[PDB]
Amino acid sequence: DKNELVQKAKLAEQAERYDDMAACMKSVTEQGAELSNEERNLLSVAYKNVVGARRSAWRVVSSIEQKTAAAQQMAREYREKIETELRDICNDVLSLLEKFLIPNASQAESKVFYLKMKGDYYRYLAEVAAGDDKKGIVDQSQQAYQEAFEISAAAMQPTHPIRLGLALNFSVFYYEILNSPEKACSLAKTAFDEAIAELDTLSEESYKDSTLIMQLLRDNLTLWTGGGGSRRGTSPARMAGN
Amino acid sequence: DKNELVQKAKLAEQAERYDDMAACMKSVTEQGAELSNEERNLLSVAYKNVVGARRSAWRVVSSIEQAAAAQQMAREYREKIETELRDICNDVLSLLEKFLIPNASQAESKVFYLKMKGDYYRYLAEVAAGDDKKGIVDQSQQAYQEAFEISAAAMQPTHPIRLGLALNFSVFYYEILNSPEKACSLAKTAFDEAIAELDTLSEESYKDSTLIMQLLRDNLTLWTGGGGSRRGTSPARMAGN
Repeated sequence: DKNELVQKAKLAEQAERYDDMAACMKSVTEQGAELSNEERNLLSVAYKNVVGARRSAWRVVSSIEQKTAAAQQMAREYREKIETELRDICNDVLSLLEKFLIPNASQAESKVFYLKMKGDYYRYLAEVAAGDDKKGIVDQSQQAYQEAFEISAAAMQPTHPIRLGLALNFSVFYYEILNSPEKACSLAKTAFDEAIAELDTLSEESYKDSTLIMQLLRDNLTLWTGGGGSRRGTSPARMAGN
Repeated sequence: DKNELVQKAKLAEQAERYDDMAACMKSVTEQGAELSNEERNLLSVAYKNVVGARRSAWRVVSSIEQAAAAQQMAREYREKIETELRDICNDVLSLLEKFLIPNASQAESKVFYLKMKGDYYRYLAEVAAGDDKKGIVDQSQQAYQEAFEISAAAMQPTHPIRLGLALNFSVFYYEILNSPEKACSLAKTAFDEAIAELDTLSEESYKDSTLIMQLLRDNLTLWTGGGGSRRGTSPARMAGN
């Protein structure tokens, strides 16, 4: 039952049992009905955490590998184990998006959300890919983001958390996947300035959500222009509402 | 190979892959050789994190658990978490009974493992409710008492293991036995006996000891003075690398 799986997913989120949360939301998605905003946020949070554990572990192990021979081999083989899990996680999400979520999305908002998610999961694949395979992955990420960006540019107000979150993540893709920092800065700054210029369209209910992401844009711009900071930000999993 | 497993465990720790770390250290223990201090720390860290994820989730789900369908889902989720928690504790306790306690050739390692036995039965006592609770609590207390007597006879009051034992035994009295006076007494004595010999320590020994002495002091403050925060129990890595 759908309502039950959603309730179990919420409970799992509170317990920080993100594998359980992801299993619940994958089952919900596979029933083939369109997700509510709340259910999208549950799916997004679940997979962000499940993939994030591997992304974190990957950066640590990759760094250790580079720091150093038999030690270097162990670090390599452990990295590869983590990579296999990471690819499997990304493939699950991408399949859900291709098979169910994107083709059945009856609203532009949800379609943008999912096209952005497709860009994100291909981008996480691009973080670890090499050789002929990487080119294909990078092109998939870019195509998904570009389609999301065009739909959002005509459907959504500049203050819309999804539009902001997409701008943030697409900017990061330019910066670190394409190694295009000027383009990354231009995209982020444009999105920030358009939101400022159309603050009249930012509902009171959306203020907290939208301004959080405006802050992430600013902080990435501070980092990228030499004003300091920690690791660049990407979008929260829960961009708008509950 | 033991050296390889240990190197994999250290890598896992860096990655925060605690299931991997615990699998490595379980395999090491099962080869039947005594652990080094470093290996004990790896074992202890691995299982602290593996069980800890369940202890936190259990407290959240229990709290939420205070409509029929909703109540049942919460209960059944709690029970699933409890089953994982018991399975984790049973693995640890089995390793302790089969390999670590009977092979421990020094007082420090013997106390470390008897404390760990007390700890994992204590984690069982946090969730147990029925005929088996009495059994579980008695096992925790007996393991702690034996650790306490050995460490009182054989180890210096500044020893991070002796201090960590005092901390955890104090918490056992406070929250498992509902004996705050005794919990207080135990912690305060351990703190005071360590204060008297702090001048004797190296810089690195001072750091380790004072970290646990701070946890003792914080629990004493919390318990006598009041406060909302969660009491401290011992770090998994008490002394050294």
